[PDB]
Amino acid sequence: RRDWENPGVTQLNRLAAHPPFASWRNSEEARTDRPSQQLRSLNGEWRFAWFPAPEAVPESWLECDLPEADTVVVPSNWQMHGYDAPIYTNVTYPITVNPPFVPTENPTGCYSLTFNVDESWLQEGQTRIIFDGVNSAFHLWCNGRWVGYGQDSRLPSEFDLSAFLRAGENRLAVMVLRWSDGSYLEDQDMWRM
Amino acid sequence: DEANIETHGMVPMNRLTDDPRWLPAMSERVTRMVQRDRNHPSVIIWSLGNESGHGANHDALYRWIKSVDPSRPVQYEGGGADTTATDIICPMYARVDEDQPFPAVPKWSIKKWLSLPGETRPLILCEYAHAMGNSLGGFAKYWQAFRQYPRLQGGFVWDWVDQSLIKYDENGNPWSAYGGDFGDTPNDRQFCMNGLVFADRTPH
Amino acid sequence: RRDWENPGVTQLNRLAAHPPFASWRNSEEARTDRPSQQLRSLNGEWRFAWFPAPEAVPESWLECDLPEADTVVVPSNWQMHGYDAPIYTNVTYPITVNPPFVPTENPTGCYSLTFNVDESWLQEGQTRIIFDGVNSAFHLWCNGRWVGYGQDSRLPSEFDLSAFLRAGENRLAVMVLRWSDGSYLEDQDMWRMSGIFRDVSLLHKPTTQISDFHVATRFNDDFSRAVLEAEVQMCGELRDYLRVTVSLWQGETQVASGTAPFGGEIIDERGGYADRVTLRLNVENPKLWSAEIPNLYRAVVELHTADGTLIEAEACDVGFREVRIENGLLLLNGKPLLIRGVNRHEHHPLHGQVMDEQTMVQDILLMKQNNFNAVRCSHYPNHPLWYTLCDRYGLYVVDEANIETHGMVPMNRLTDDPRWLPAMSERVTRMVQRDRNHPSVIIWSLGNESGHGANHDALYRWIKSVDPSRPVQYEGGGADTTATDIICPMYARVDEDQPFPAVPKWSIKKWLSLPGETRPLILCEYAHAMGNSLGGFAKYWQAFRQYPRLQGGFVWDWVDQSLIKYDENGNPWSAYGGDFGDTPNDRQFCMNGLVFADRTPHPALTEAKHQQQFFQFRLSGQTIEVTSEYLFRHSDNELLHWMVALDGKPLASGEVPLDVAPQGKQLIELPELPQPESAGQLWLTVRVVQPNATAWSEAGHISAWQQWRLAENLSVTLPAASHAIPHLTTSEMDFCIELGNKRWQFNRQSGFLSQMWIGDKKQLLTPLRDQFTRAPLDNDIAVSEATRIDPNAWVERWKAAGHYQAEAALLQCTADTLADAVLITTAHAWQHQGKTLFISRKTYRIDGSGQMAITVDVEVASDTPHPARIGLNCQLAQVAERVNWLGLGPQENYPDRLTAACFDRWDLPLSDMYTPYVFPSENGLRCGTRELNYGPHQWRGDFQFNISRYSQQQLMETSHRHLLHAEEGTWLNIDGFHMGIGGDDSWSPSVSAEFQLSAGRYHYQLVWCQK
Ligand SMILES: CC(C)S[C@@H]1O[C@H](CO)[C@H](O)[C@H](O)[C@H]1O
Ligand SMILES: CC(C)S[C@@H]1O[C@H](CO)[C@H](O)[C@H](O)[C@H]1O
Ligand SMILES: [Mg+2]
Ligand SMILES: [Mg+2]
Ligand SMILES: [Mg+2]
Ligand SMILES: [Mg+2]
Ligand SMILES: [Mg+2]
Ligand SMILES: [Mg+2]
Ligand SMILES: [Mg+2]
Ligand SMILES: [Mg+2]
Ligand code: NA
Ligand code: NA
Ligand code: NA
Ligand code: NA
Ligand code: NA
Ligand code: NA
Repeated sequence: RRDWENPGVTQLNRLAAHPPFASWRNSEEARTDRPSQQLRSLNGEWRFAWFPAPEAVPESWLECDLPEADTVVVPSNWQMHGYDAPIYTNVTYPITVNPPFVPTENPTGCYSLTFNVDESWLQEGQTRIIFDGVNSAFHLWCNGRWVGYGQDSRLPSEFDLSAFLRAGENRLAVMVLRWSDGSYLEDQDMWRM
Repeated sequence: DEANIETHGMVPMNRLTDDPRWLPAMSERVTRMVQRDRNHPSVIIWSLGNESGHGANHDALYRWIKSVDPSRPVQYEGGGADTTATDIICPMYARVDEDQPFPAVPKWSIKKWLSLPGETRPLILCEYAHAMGNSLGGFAKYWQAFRQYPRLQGGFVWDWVDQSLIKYDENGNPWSAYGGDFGDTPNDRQFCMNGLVFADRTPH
Repeated sequence: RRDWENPGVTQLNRLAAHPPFASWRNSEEARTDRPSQQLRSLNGEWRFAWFPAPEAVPESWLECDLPEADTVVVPSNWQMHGYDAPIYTNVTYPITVNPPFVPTENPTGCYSLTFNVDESWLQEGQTRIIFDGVNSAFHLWCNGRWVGYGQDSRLPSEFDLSAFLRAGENRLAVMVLRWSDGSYLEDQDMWRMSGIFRDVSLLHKPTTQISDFHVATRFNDDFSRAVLEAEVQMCGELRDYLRVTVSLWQGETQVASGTAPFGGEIIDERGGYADRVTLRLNVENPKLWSAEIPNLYRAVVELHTADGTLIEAEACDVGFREVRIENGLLLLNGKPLLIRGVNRHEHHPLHGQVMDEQTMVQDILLMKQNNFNAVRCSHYPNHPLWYTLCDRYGLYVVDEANIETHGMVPMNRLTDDPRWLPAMSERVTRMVQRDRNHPSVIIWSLGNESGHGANHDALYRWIKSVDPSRPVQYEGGGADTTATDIICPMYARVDEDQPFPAVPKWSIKKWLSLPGETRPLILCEYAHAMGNSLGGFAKYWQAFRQYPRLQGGFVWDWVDQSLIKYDENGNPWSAYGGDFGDTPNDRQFCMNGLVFADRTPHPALTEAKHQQQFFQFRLSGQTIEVTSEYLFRHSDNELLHWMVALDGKPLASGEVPLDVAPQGKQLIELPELPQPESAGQLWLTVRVVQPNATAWSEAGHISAWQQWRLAENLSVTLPAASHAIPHLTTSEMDFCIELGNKRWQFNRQSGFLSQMWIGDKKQLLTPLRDQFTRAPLDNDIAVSEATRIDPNAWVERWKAAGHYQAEAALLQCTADTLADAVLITTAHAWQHQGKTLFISRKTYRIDGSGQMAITVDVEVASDTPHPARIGLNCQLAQVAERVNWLGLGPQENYPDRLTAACFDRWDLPLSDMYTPYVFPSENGLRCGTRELNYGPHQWRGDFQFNISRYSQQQLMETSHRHLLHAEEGTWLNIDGFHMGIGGDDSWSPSVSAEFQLSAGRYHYQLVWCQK
């Protein structure tokens, strides 16, 4: 559906926004702002592959790692890893002004991660994923199944993965678009990454 | 705390912000920020975004926040720095004594701005003293005015740190790069370095 | 994708909203508002198939017609074709509340149409399809290719089909979902139906086109000068040779015209709109628009080239008027309005929610004829033609966004939620974009019964910012929130407060003066006209006229939402909630109108007409002072007719021309009042008559009336020497009286007049007995229910007290002979669970003249609920053609709803004495009657009465009027006193104290004699 060229679609299946949570299961920990066993970081080494347009991404990637991919640290801006150039423009948009469309050549970063989930997390309750910043829009898949979509590169996008994970290893697939209708609202005088 | 909404390159600047079809998208940028950050005491003022002109979408959103969170003023500089979508006169680069009477969106001397007919709001520059390179000349003139005039309550210098990026030479030595150094074009060259400090935090 | 369960997706590929377009290619056709060849109707016969859920729709349908489909007319509501049941639910959602999901079993209407498209429409320009109304959401395909999706059942959804059509035959496929996330914002109190219920059209526009236009009119201080400002926007390639001309016409006279190339003034640091232009036209001494005189001009907007070639033209009717709130008063053209309004849903008894011009005109005419000057679009934007009619006939309109979430708990659950902001914003913004050029719209409303949430505040400011020309109102959350410029409560009473927590409904007089309050107050709904209702209506009007800031209200509501059903024999009858097997439902709550579904008036309508009159009168001596409540016009189509009568007999009358300026006064001296020959009360009646026909009335229309008693000369003339003396015969069981050919029989064990004969003919089917109850009105029932009794309702109070079960117990039954008459004396008690409820003491005196004087003195225990009536009743053996009385009439009237009735001698056929309210109840009373004639009988006194073929017992046992059967004879209820009917609301006790029978002891007397 080209959700990234439609300002009427800024997200799909995204959870409501709310103040920082950690779901402590010990009140003392909450008092002192100690790390919470219920809030896990997925930061570190992920798999990534760069494509010139979303149309160039292979279906295979939904189910298995692309052997071509590289291993890189997340969080990161892919420009800083050399995959494409960062652009420094002040006022003038970096893409042609023709809202809400974007260029056909739209750099797409395919990120993926294989990670473990303990059954305890799945026997009871809700397991959600939190992406604190994704620039500029993206689709998310979990174990090959599509989960949702998000825009606004500067606020967290959260999705309920409860029904998508299984105990043990799991695989996330995140397709990140460089430009989207959200870019029309992101013309700050700064490097475009 | 400011909404991630900036449509500077549009012509005119409020093309999208005056368009109801863009109300939803804008609305999520403002509402999701308030829902996320409203319990932090350090946040004292909400901003509707930056350089996106003044459109009806701004008015709607300014009201939304006033309704949901009366505890903090709302400001917005677009459209002249003193529109109906701002509780604070918050110009960018208005001078101390010299007027710059641009049509539609003049930048009055800050001392004069406070007293235009019917005006009563406080004035805090959202951006002033553009610290690009060897700059900050006339800084003391702002400070003297801030101290003399009750309603001149200060401002936010533009800006903290140079947005220079590191590149490596043929010899592998690093060097500070700016607009156009990545093959990027068009680009705005050195305009990305306006800070009081170098990208590594050494002070200018 | 399931876009119908995602409030974040309210449409896909839908074009921007804009004012009504026709793409004329000739300016004169645009000026005259003639049919445009570029705007085609696709209404007529379509193909349709009903499915239980979208999942059952076969894919073949996208490409070809399903053979099982039927051919039906569009627009239509598929329920009105019998595919599924329409449901009548008031507050409770018709689907489980689980936002944003809808049931899986979701009735889906598959509509399709095979139609031709001319190559000329495709060779150049843009061809779009416009659906003015689709309930509640839909997907569109064209020639098997998907086009887009849309929600909001009350505004048009348009899609560009240029790239999907081919010259010749084409096929459209529309899959309409009964339920969608949109339904959560469509919980209005009305039948829940579905379908393509408003027009379907194809519009051809040039590639370079007018894409929007806004017209504003500002004035100098005394309205003697105006500036017409028309902002025009374009779509397409900008070219220096393009031009816009806006011309203004007053009939055939060109008043003004201006032309300019595109390119607006500088807006900000980035410039201005190169694709827009504003034309400014000066108008001297404009003819102003109001509901009083709806003067209109025509604005024509031409997009053309420099050389003069026209590209296209758009146009609208313009009314020069200013609406502002100042100093706490709503002003129109600088004068404070008095809104004589009504809420009007779009409803037809045969077509459901589909509207037609004929019906709209009929409504407007009846409205105007009944002295209404305003209408609230409860509770969604109306069919487009409605606005055009209001502009031209002259009605002030409140345009209201299609947002109602009454069923949520609490009411603002969705409106205070940011996630619902987008969906709500579209309902408001798209309405304003469509209707902002209509002069008849004077106030915008944010919707209805959706609590008060931050989304309202956001949208209130949006509107204030885009269109400063009209106030914004909204009742939710307590009627006086930060989202409304007008205090606009629903069912707040005149003097009585109802202090509900959080959202109290203060007396309207008190509300105005609460600490810090300064706004005007106009009720968005009041005087709920459900069944026999409108009691206390004059109390509102008296307050409106006395308090400047009380600026009127919108009665609830115009027309009963009954639907037609056919019985076994194919005969039609009026159905309400539950009548389609819909459950749960809200039964008769869908019928609250001043008129029946077919436009015939209910009696209440006349009370509204009289209290909403535009002339007030006072009497002093032979001086009648007429005051005009018009703000703008002189009384140039009015004469005053006066007539003086003695107890119904005309003595004199005359006519005087009315010449009163707006807000002025006129004194008329009546000529010397020749005495009169006879005892009796003289009565003066005046009527305002319009000699000339108008766009909304025929010559001779009566627009106002008033009465006064003049002198009275009490009869001091002692009767005469009775020709004879009646004889009394006593027996163990009875007291019989004989006089000439007449006989009266009193049963000694019951203590009532059980029979009366004229010659050998019995006149009674049931004895004459006291009656203290009435077949409960809708207002008496209120929300009480069988499966859930409301103990506070009047009907339940009376039931519980034993009023409908109490049986008469004899205390005394004696007979005495006097010199020229026989006197029967009786006493009875009515008791229940050993308590004495009522005691009735009577005397019957039968004299040589054959007149039977009945005296009745009743005691009502102070602790029993005040009774519905204190009267007598009986079933007469005969049936007669007419009913003739000297009392108030001619129509039905009750104590708290009798201002419109006039004291005179009325004569109607018996059936007119029965009011066919769909849900039967006590009805047809006439009060203030001094003489009643039926067949050979005459009753004299000062009483209220009803007479019909239906016993109260029947009326109370019967749910629908079509199931009533004439009983033998005629049931006559003659009351000394009758309780008010109430109506401030119909879900709580609403009869004012002053109309309750709480005096404890009552006396009344009547004379029954033969004619
Ligand atoms: C250069 C002006 C027209 S825009 C000016 O440019 C600056 C460059 O650092 C900053 O981005 C300012 O916020 C902006 O107002
Ligand atoms: C019955 C009340 C609690 S709600 C009451 O119901 C009416 C029934 O006609 C109307 O719909 C009013 O708008 C609504 O307030
Ligand atoms: Mg999008
Ligand atoms: Mg632990
Ligand atoms: Mg496994
Ligand atoms: Mg900028
Ligand atoms: Mg350059
Ligand atoms: Mg939806
Ligand atoms: Mg309701
Ligand atoms: Mg029910
Ligand atoms: Na100061
Ligand atoms: Na800069
Ligand atoms: Na008034
Ligand atoms: Na109703
Ligand atoms: Na006249
Ligand atoms: Na009944």
